[PDB]
Amino acid sequence: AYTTFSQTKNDQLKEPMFFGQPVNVARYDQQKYDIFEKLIEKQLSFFWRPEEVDVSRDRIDYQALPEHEKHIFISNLKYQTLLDSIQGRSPNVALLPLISIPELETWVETWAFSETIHSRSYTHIIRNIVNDPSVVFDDIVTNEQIQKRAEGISSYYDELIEMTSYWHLLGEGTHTVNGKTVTVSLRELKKKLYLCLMSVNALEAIRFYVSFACSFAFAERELMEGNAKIIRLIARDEALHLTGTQHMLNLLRSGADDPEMAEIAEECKQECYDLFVQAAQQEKDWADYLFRDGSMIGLNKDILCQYVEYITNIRMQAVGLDLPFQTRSNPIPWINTWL
Amino acid sequence: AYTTFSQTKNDQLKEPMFFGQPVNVARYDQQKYDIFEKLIEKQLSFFWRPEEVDVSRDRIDYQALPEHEKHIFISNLKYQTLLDSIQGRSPNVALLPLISIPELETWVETWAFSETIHSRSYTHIIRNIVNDPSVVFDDIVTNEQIQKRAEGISSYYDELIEMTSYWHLLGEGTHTVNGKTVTVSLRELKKKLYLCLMSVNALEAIRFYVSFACSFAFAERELMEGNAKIIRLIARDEALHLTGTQHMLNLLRSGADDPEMAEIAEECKQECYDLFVQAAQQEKDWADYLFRDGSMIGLNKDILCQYVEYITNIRMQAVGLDLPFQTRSNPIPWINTWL
Ligand SMILES: [Fe+3]
Ligand SMILES: [Fe+3]
Ligand SMILES: [Fe+3]
Ligand SMILES: [Fe+3]
Repeated sequence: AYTTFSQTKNDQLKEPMFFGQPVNVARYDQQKYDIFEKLIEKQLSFFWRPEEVDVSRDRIDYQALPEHEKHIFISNLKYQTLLDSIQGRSPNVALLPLISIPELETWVETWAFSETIHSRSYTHIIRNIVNDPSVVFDDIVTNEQIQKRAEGISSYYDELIEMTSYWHLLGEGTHTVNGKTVTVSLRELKKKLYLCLMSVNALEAIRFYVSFACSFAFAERELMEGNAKIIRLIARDEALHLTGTQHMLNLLRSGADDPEMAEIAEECKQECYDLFVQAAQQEKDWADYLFRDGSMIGLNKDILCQYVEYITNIRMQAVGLDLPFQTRSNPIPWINTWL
Repeated sequence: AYTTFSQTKNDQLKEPMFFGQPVNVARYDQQKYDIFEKLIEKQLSFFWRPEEVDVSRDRIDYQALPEHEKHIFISNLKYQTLLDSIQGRSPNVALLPLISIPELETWVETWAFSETIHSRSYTHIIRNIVNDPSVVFDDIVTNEQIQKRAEGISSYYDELIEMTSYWHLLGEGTHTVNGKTVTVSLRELKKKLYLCLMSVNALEAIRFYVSFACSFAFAERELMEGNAKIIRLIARDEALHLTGTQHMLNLLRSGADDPEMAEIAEECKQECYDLFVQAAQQEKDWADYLFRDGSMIGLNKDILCQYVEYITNIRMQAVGLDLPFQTRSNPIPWINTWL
């Protein structure tokens, strides 16, 4: 069913965002949703290379950090690398096969490209602060606390792609596979898409900004400044990324794109809320691991958990969800200088 | 079977290029094949925006062209747009799911990103030379001569992806689907990959350079100079693209990556040769359409067909194939100024 160039001459302005006729001609003179066009332009205007940031000073800082402050910084840096390793590949393998409008197709691909620059910047930092980078990269796969968030986040992607395959190959209806019962449903497939986008919105808008705060806390003490300068560029990119998933969710929810999405977006509003909750608690439990051996000036388990609730409320309000925590003010306002 | 983050701690240096364990951690301190790393760096170093090229002068040239010279330029520009519309999305949807080494995964994604810039540049040109861009973009889908090359090139992609889905969901062996006989084979799946890469190598290394010559022929007469300046940047990118598919083919063929690929690369050497032949003839027949209503100073059906054979020999020699045409010198040496 899927084609890398659909031969039908369709009006791309009336196609839905997802599950419509796959995009054939890539044109940029017209947009159904002009937000994705200007996200492309903003992201292109922000193009930066990791190597233009001097991280050479961060080796001295890192060796001077006490062992627990090393553990805080390295554990936070490894989580960032795991996160954008998944964000490097997943938007292309998962969203691209489903897009039916050209402006969104290009943004998803530009979005994923920006994540490879983020991934390369993490290598740049690691190479310049530790003696053996292999130890860092290998722990990312074999860290018990890291594998928890890793397999949960990827499942929203994998379940979408595996069901994408059943749909492109069979279509709707109940099918038989070696005697097994396979019932492919379009509503169930787009149910897995909406949830996936909700998960990715929490990843970029909530989980990553927890790490930014941890990275800038070192910057506030005038430590790991090369690292912080890079995170400043990552953060400015992340703002575009969460904005994109925000409009995608709101447009599908409003029924203007797909009216069938409106009913599905309400039917799964509970599990969307519950997803953001589990993500927030997972980040709280992560702070217990970060400060397992102690804390540092400007950041501890308590202060960070307040920033989790603070940012979680904001992001959930922008996607039309109810707030799960007390409406409180910013516990670390110094972070706004870096954003 | 596919996962956006494989949880096994594997030595990414010993993984094959394709069909191995999917990449988990994205690291850039080490490379199995360092060619893909330096292709990433070169492509990043070439980053350019379509809008920094002044095409405003090309509207006057285009309106001054006689009707057949309009037809030559517009037909060539539409083919370029069709070509890079497919190259915008296909490398991500088709190759990325199969890559098992991080340096190749990122290059495929950077490669596809550069193609979106190419696609955006074609819109930039079209917007500035014609009154109604819709007529141009709509003909790309509904052009009898364009649909010929369109459905042929995409088939190498689509057949690979559709079989990718059967393999990730079932694995090797014979399966039953609603009573139908489905026999998934790993050798057959990687047979469709090698051929696909051969097709994409001809696309970028042979078909596109036929269009470059047509575009620079206007530049030689001092016409459509904004257009030509952009094609200069496209061409410099295309050289990296064909180089990447060249190493991918040679490495698989040599058996150093996958020894099983070596035997398959020889077993399908005939259909690889035949594929490059059909592509060359398709480009020749295209020149009959380009110069259907007449020719122009510096380029006609005869001269272009000589450049087809000339470039086809070179590209086939670099992928270890036999030469199908007479070994002759460059018929349009002025093109080297633009490359
Ligand atoms: Fe990122
Ligand atoms: Fe991001
Ligand atoms: Fe291109
Ligand atoms: Fe290319």
